[PDB]
Amino acid sequence: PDIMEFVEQMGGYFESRSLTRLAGRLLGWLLVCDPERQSSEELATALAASSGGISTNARMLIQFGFIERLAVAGDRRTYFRLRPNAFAAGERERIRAMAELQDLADVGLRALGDAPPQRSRRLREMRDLLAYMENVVSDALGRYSQ
Amino acid sequence: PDIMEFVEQMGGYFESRSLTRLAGRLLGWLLVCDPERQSSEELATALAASSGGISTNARMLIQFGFIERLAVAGDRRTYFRLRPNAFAAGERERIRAMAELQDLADVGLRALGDAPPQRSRRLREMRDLLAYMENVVSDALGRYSQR
Amino acid sequence: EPDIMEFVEQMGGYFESRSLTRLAGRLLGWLLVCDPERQSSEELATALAASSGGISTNARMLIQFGFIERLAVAGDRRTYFRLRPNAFAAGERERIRAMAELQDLADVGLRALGDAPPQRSRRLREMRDLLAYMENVVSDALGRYSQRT
Amino acid sequence: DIMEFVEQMGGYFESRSLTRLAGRLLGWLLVCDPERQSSEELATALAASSGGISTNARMLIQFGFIERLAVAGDRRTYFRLRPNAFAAGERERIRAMAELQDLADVGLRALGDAPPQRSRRLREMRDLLAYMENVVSDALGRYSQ
Ligand SMILES: CCCCCCCCCCCCCCCCCC(=O)OC(CO)CO
Ligand SMILES: CCCCCCCCCCCCCCCCCC(=O)OC(CO)CO
Repeated sequence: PDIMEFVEQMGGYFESRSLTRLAGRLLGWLLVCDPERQSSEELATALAASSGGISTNARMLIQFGFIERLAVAGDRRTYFRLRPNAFAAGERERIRAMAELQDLADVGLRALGDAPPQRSRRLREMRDLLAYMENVVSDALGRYSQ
Repeated sequence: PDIMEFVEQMGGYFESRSLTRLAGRLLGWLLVCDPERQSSEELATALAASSGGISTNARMLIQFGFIERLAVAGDRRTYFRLRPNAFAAGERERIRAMAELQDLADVGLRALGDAPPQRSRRLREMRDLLAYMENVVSDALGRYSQR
Repeated sequence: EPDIMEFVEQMGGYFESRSLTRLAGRLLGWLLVCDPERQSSEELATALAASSGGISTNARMLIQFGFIERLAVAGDRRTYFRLRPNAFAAGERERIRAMAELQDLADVGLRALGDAPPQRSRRLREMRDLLAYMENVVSDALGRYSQRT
Repeated sequence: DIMEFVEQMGGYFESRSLTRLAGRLLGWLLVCDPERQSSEELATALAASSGGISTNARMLIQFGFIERLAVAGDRRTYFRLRPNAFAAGERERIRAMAELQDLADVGLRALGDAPPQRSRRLREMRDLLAYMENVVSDALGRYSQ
């Protein structure tokens, strides 16, 4: 109903950014479903998706910091749940991603080591902005949790 | 050769994150190329890419805020170039993306309006964090641009 | 009392009067009042007496402006469009970007006039300064709006 | 490199679904010397047609950026960027928003019989436009001071 329209739009949000529709719909579903935890089979049914589709997109959302795998006592099935404060956890992963990109800027700067310094301006700006934003976000998340 | 390695690593960075390899390579190239502006054909031939591949991924990088389409005087070719302060521009786009997600959180909250408040906790957390971070990042970019 | 097609027509006129396409205005108007909110490409072409090409190109424009979104369903291979949540706020966010891009262009112009008398660059400086100020104003305002009004 | 900035302004316009010529014309009037330019001077500068200059100048006047003027002892039509042109452009945007908000009101009346949920989009539109009109008007007043 209105719920599946929300899930649909989460799919579009992802799709419009070159990410998978299914990952978006999965994130969406995990934001509104009841109970919060969902088995692999429940997700496949809910989303009209293959088990392979569920597995690969769940893996991606775990990588990005939004959801987690969990086990339920007495049950052998695989479960997933949106993490507590999931979008904060997402931002923590983005800090790590920014540091990774910083390291790549170094690679580029070394590669341009022989070239005029002006040519390296773009990479220096990238590295400097990333270093700045990592601190901004880390500090901000610290305060938020308080 | 060392430049090419950087470009490939940028491809890998994008690809590890469910984005296209070519978008990453294209961003990498626009970070290091000389001159900074590059024609569609220059990009395709530098990156071993089709025209369709260049067009699709250039458009994505424009969406993401990193590069711009460029018109060149007396020249009919399409050009692209890294935006000024490109990663700041990318962060501005992130603020906009966060605002879009916050709008969606509100849609979700309305959809759950008849359900117990507990069921909406996840969406409230999402909404609140996004609103907070949008403001934090906007303020920070303002302070930074004054450097 | 007005009806929906009078509104749609007037939205078309609003767009055309500003050198935008009439069909883009009518399409935006339709997506503001249609039920259901989501519409297929075919449904839009039918309702507006338009070609599939017209719907496609004008839908693309409204997406770029930030007002509408493309949707798709795995089982379905029709293209759907829908007005975005908080569409005009989203539109205003795109305007913030547009002003930033114009500010960057003003910088290009200022550099090109580097060897001219500074009086000649007054117009560009005014452009740059107004845009910087309005970007901040609008950004702050949309942040505050999201809280609610 | 002046023609480079001009060409780039043409691009900005064409990207937002306006004419390349209107963008080039605005660009030219931002950097030209003297600030005032005759119709023929504009056509020559931009390698443009007189009809193109006329049409696009009218649009830039409508948008608030430039003005048509007369020069004593001269028969020619002249144009010039307005003082604080982008503030003037913003003033015109406020007026455009008010017009658009009036249309939202038409839409709301047209849906008066329907369930109120169906009018949510139009209510959001109206609310945002009003809010922004107030914000921008306030901001422009403060800026001029
Ligand atoms: C090993 C580390 C793992 C970390 C977790 C994997 C990634 C988490 C999500 C990544 C999002 C993908 C962004 C793609 C564009 C890169 C832009 C960028 O990051 O910086 C710009 C952001 O706006 C600065 O301007
Ligand atoms: C008769 C009353 C006269 C008033 C003066 C008329 C002059 C109109 C100039 C301004 C409007 C330009 C056209 C835009 C129509 C869509 C709104 C917009 O541009 O797009 C969104 C894009 O993201 C921003 O919200």
